[PDB]
Amino acid sequence: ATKAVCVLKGDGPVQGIINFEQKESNGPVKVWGSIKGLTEGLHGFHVHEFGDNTAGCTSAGPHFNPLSRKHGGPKDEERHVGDLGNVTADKDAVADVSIEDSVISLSGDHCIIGRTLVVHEKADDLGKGGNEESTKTGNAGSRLACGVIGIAQ
Amino acid sequence: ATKAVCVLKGDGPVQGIINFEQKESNGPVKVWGSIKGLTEGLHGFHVHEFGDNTAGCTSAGPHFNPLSRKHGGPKDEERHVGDLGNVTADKDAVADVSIEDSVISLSGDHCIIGRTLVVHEKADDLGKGGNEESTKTGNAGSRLACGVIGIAQ
Repeated sequence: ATKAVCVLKGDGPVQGIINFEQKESNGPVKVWGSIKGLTEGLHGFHVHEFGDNTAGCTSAGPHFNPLSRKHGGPKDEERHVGDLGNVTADKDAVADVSIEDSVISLSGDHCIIGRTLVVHEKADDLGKGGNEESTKTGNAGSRLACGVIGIAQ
Repeated sequence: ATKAVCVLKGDGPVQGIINFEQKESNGPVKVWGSIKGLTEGLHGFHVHEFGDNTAGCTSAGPHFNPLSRKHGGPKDEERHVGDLGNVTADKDAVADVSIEDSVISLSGDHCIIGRTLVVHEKADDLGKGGNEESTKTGNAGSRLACGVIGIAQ
């Protein structure tokens, strides 16, 4: 019955709080929060490898992928453990997040504690942008805000 | 051969970067970094329970103590897993940290990843302070800066 949390922060107006809960071992992780300061639309929403924030979101590393799969979307079999796809900002720059992934984990093989959550500038083509990059980051662009995923009460 | 890192930040001028390395499982954790913005002198230096930073350093919780023991110094048998004692700011407000604890861990029973590192306003009486509070928090005072301990490369 583990829970985690993450405070997203960046140079920009982008900022938010995201919550993680995984009622059962191995079970799904419910992900929910709110983010403001985003352009209206879709933004790449990924768990990168390191909880390193010494050089800002830059130092977070690549998508978190214990598995050396290519990029992809949440529902894709070939995907990074950390591709949570995209989040949607309404007309008031507010993305209201409610996700439920079964690849990520708050414990065990794909534990994401101590790692960084990043919301990207533009959307994640899920690997359908027709160029090498689309198969790497799904062409997400600059990292607007991040935060180390820490253990909540 | 696991490594971790933490970026300390607070409302004040206090800020810094702290590094964790634990070459062997169960082995000691080498702790080192620099902190600036501190009054010259000694400051309480503790790992608190939660990587929750939603309400700033406030939301970090109590000293991290899986043990349910009494507060104390790093060199005590009776101490919290997270009492790293104190750090020392020179005449230029710079504390240069080099510690080596064997109670904390980057893996296993006393894992501290996903948790918050806090440097306090005043010093940690080490329990030798004369009042119950001394033996709850070594009377450290307001929390000047913190950061969730994340996984480094």
